[PDB]
Amino acid sequence: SRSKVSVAPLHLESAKEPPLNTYKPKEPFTATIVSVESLVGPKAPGETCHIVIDHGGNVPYWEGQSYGVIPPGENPKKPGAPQNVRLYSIASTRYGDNFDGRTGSLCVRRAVYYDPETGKEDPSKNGVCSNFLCNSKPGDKIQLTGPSGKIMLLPEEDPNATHIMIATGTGVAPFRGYLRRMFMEDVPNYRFGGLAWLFLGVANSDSLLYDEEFTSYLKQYPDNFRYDKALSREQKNRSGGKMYVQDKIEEYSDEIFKLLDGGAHIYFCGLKGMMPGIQDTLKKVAERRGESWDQKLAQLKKNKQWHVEVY
Ligand SMILES: Cc1cc2nc3c(=O)[nH]c(=O)nc-3n(C[C@H](O)[C@H](O)[C@H](O)COP(=O)(O)OP(=O)(O)OC[C@H]3O[C@@H](n4cnc5c(N)ncnc54)[C@H](O)[C@@H]3O)c2cc1C
Repeated sequence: SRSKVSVAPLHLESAKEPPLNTYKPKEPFTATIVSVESLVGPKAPGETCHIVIDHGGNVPYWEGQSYGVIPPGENPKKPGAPQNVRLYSIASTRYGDNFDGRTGSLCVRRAVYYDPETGKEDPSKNGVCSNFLCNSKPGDKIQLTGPSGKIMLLPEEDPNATHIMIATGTGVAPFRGYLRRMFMEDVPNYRFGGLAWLFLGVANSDSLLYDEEFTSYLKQYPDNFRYDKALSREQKNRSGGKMYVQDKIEEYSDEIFKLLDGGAHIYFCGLKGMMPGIQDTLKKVAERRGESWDQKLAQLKKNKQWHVEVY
């Protein structure tokens, strides 16, 4: 038959620039929720849900962009005004999880408030949008704006490029969309033959997102995909205790450096807190090799190989 899944409609490949701000906060598009499911097991430190939204083909986007969601209610402190937009990286390709160009998906972590001292939850302090999203049911309506963002657009000019993707938590979102486009979908004008390497840091095994899907690519494209995970509460003492994404990158430092020197693109997405550890690690690796990380970084920025979207 063939292994790549047919997608439609192919005219979504014809746009020359990505859509931007098609819908704005004062006049959002009203979309409809198709499904909401929890992505994590019982031991995860909090729920992360996968939400499929039907935009009916009216809010097209490119991989790596974000949708804005305006939760219902009035702005806590903007009397008579609407809630502010919250941005969520789109976790699906432009054809979406049903391969028909009508839906987009979000990967949303519930922001729950607990009294540090008493460990007591206080729902009045919970994050509004994230809980509204993971509480949704099929048929509920959502106000969408966007799409927004250009930083995380996938450079496709070289179908054989190297892409090293580093995520923590929900930062995996854009990468699920890149990888389906590279490996799962039958897109005639984009036939990937390079190397895609995904590093994913989470709390533990039960907190892994889309692991089954990424694991499958290992078995189908052993020569074009690599996947490494770091569980911060279930793995390895390196040069200090427990496992973070930086530790894994350290483990493969020579390869990574080699790839970066050859033109690889490198991407970071997820919680902003992941950045300092990573940068300390890269500096230390460079130093061991007798290189200046500062200079290398300036070069990667100049050549446009460095892509970061953290929040
Ligand atoms: C480009 C971009 C991409 C993003 N992509 C994703 C993504 O893919 N997935 C995702 O899950 N998130 C993503 N985010 C984050 C997302 O936009 C929201 O910031 C996040 O979901 C929390 O919004 P919320 O409305 O739930 O919380 P808000 O209601 O905005 O509250 C923010 C925080 O304040 C805490 N808080 C609220 N009130 C109080 C109080 N009174 N006292 C103490 N603490 C309080 C809340 O519990 C919460 O943690 C992204 C952000 C950006 C900028």
